Amino acid sequence: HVGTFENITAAPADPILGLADLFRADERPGKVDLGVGVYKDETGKTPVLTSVKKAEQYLLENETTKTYLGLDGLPEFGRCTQELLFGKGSALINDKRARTAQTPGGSGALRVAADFLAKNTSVKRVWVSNPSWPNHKAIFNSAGLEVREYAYYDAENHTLDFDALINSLNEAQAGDVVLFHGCCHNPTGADPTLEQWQTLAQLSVEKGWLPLIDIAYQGFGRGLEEDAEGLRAFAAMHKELIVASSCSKNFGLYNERVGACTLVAADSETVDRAFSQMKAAIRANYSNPPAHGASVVATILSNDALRAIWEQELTDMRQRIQRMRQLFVNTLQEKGANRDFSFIIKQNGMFSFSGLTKEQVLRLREEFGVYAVASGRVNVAGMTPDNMAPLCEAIVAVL
Amino acid sequence: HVGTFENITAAPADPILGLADLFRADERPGKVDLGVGVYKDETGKTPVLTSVKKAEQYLLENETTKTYLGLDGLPEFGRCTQELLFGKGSALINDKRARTAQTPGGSGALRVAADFLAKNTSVKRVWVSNPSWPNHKAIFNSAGLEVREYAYYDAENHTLDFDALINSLNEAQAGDVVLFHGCCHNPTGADPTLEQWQTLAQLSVEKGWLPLIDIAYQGFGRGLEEDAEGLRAFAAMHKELIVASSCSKNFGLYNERVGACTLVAADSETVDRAFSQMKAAIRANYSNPPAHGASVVATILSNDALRAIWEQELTDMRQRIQRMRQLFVNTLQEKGANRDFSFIIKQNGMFSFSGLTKEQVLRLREEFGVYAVASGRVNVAGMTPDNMAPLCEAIVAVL
Repeated sequence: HVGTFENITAAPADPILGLADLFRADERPGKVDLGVGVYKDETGKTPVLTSVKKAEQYLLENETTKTYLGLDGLPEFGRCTQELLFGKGSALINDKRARTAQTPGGSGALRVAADFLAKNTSVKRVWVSNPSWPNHKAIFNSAGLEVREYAYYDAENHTLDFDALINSLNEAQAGDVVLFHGCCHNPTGADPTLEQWQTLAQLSVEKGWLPLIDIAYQGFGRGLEEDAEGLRAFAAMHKELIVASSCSKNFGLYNERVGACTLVAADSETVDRAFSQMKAAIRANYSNPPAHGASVVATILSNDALRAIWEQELTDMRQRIQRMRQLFVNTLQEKGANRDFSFIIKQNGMFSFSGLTKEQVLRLREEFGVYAVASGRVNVAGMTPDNMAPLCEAIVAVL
Repeated sequence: HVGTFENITAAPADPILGLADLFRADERPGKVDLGVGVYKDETGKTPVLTSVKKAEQYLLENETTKTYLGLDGLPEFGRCTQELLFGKGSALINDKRARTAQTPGGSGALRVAADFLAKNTSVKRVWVSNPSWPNHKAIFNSAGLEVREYAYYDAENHTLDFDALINSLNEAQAGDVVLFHGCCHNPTGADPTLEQWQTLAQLSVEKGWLPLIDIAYQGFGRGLEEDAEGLRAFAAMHKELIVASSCSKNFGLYNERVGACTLVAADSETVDRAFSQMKAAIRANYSNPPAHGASVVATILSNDALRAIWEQELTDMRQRIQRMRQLFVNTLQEKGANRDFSFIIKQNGMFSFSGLTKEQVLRLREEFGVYAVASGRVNVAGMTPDNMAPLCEAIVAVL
């Protein structure tokens, strides 16, 4: 009997992982990694938030059991998530039109959403932005859903090409899913204005798309409430919505896998039937979600003083990111960049497309020890007042 | 446009949940819940282990980041898992034939296995015991794999009907997966002897089955090393294996979702190829596993003092269960049960089929506040010295 595994073809190697290895082995003292995928503070660390440490001590001191949570996780975490997303006092919440399952990260929410749709609806196609967040295609394809891309970013001119966006969406059919990033578009940082969100929401009602909002950076854009405006514009207009949310970045809980899939339907009965089937999708997967991270979030948000410490931490991160965005543009100019990079100050979150070609990216690594990903995506949280000048000199030298 | 969710049908009611509802609204003081799915101590609680609390204190003091780990999770947790399963000095480990991905529970492991097999192999069917763990079917079916049942338990006579077992497996084709519970068969508590494990392993090699060992109770049967005998008998004989393991029960870490999927192939290069595609299955699912629980486990297993504490805790749980099994049988006898329940003393782990009819189970609930599931499965960890007499009196009354 030949082995069942004997003829398996290896998955292609992950280029970013190979880059990370190369960086680790790089002995040049001037190296800088702009290709990283998480937040980093001014010292180049990704620390545990003090609010999180305090919450963890509280749990250490007060938790008396690890017995299984239900399929939908910690109820208080679901309530806190819904309040963050829709606002406390939302008619949506009051009308009991929303149900939330705590999931292993926003990624887990996306997969749960995909399995639920594939098994319980006629959805056959999910639309994502160009450029896309690479993991979306893998997740949706895995449930048998086709993924198509709509027009979004004008890379030559560094804008969200809104007219191209809405025209390209004419190809989306009633009952297709259309996925939008809630704020801090990953990887461009280019977000719809509120007026644009309202136009998209109206169009979605007219065409009959089911909107899916991926929101993993609430609070990194302009603020907690402002970053939810687009989601809330959709929520005001639609009978139905799916939200895949994450606390990986805004609570710095990446590896604890804390997020949620929220369903919204026309009425309480409908969301309840749908939610019963989403629970079935969970039962066939990882069964119930990991408690530690969600418990931390609930513990922070439920307590006035702790919540205050966390919101200041979040504000700190957002403002450091905005500072590096401004310092990057100003230093490029100072170093005599032969181009305008103002689009950087107009973009939200830690990621932007630098507009560098793959050849310039390669040159940046080999010659200058400045690491970005092949697409030219840079993480501005990889920048500091101390590494900014040489990094920008390098970029100018490559233009 | 009409809604995507409107025509969704409500999932069938979850009887277990409904029984838990009933139990909670039951205001009677003599209640006894034998239907629970977790360990309970002599006071009826499911405590956090002392070794776990100590480990969590240490992580609170020491952790400086929660940034993402790789798709396979924490390397040290993977190694500690492999040691537990295969033993120190395993030729298989020495030959670099195994790879382990940390997963959200044994459930996550089983789903990761299913997706990996469906996408990368010609496996069409997974064989499971009659009866088996309730969630197996949904998990494997979700990945597109047919689930078939093999003969296992003789309910009238309370035995593992081994001849029926091996004859029923003649129907399993080369390349099919055959799933065995590693120890403490859930829900019968009836396990193969070592000799029967060896016979099964030989048949498997001759027939060309791919064995999958589902092990969630290592340490609850006879002891850590003893409970691995069956898995190791398969390991000795096979070029290929899959193990889905769980720390939910032996570490009391249920809600932290800590388990693993381990692949074994003929050699290192082959398992590398296979494991790379397993990682791809993870990436399309929840992306990376939850750190807290696995970190706790690695912390405990890597420290001699802590490990000794945990082992004593595990021994205490195993022995409380064995003692309740013995007390149950002895108390039924002296309460004049019209039947022999001696089979209970021989069985491994917290579950057995009581052999009670659904009429008797209903009557136990309605008249006596004694709760079991419809199948008559009981969890002996729901029994205590203080509740044993009234419990056995009720059972006797319904016989």
